[PDB]
Amino acid sequence: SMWSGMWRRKLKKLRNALKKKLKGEK
Repeated sequence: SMWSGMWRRKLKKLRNALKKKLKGEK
């Protein structure tokens, strides 16, 4: 595989983090 076992959760984490950064914090 090209992707590690963790992938979707990493994308979820990325999304969450991006939204956090985009919004502010809360």
